Amino acid sequence: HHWGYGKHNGPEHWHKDFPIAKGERQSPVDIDTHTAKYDPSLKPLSVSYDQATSLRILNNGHAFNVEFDDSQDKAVLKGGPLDGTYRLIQFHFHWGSLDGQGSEHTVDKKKYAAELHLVHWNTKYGDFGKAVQQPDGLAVLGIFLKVGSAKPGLQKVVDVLDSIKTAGKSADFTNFDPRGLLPESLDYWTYPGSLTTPPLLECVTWIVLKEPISVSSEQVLKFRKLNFNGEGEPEELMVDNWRPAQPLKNRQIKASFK
Ligand code: NA
Ligand SMILES: [Zn+2]
Repeated sequence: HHWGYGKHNGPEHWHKDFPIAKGERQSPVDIDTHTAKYDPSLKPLSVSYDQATSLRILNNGHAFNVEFDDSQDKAVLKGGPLDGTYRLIQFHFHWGSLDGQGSEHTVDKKKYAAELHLVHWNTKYGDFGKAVQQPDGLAVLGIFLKVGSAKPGLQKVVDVLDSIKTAGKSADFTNFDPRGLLPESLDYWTYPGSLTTPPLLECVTWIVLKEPISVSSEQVLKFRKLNFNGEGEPEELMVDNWRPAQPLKNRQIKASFK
């Protein structure tokens, strides 16, 4: 694709091809913890990932996605601010060239080393492509990563990255359990927003968990060895694939906790 994260095609340029970049409900945002409203009517999240079927891991030239079979209700998210059942389709990460940046959301302007996004679509719309056209079509669970102790359940992902180093490469990736990526607590903030890459559509209920997971310096190092380019093209390392925080405008971030 033409868009990317460089000097000449990065996020400050995206509005020329995708004018919704300057819309009213863009993501990510900074979560101001003292302005977020505790909402006692928000229900706990329900994460049902015991029957998840992972299929494939793909380098798509802007991140790597782990893709799941979403042809039945096997890995679903319900409850929280959601109405209805949302099926998991893929997860991916955003990360930095250094440990002090890489997350898309920030918490009181604090950046984390990386951010995991688990993407799910509302089954009332029948397929993902239809879901992205609706204001309640997607729910994305956002999880921050800080660098400290290794996360054992991430290691299977980092070990296959060698096989998808360049854009367009894919590998079989079966029997991966995404429960190994969740923090202990499911307390969260939620707001209405958008996809953070083109097409930047405003169809996302974001659910960002308060508790980060920790990963080791060696694990995040391995993300930084991937490439934005295709095989046999000049090497450009896949780092800093995050969009900066956007204006909150007329939105209220709600918290499930006090
Ligand atoms: Na994608
Ligand atoms: Zn993302």
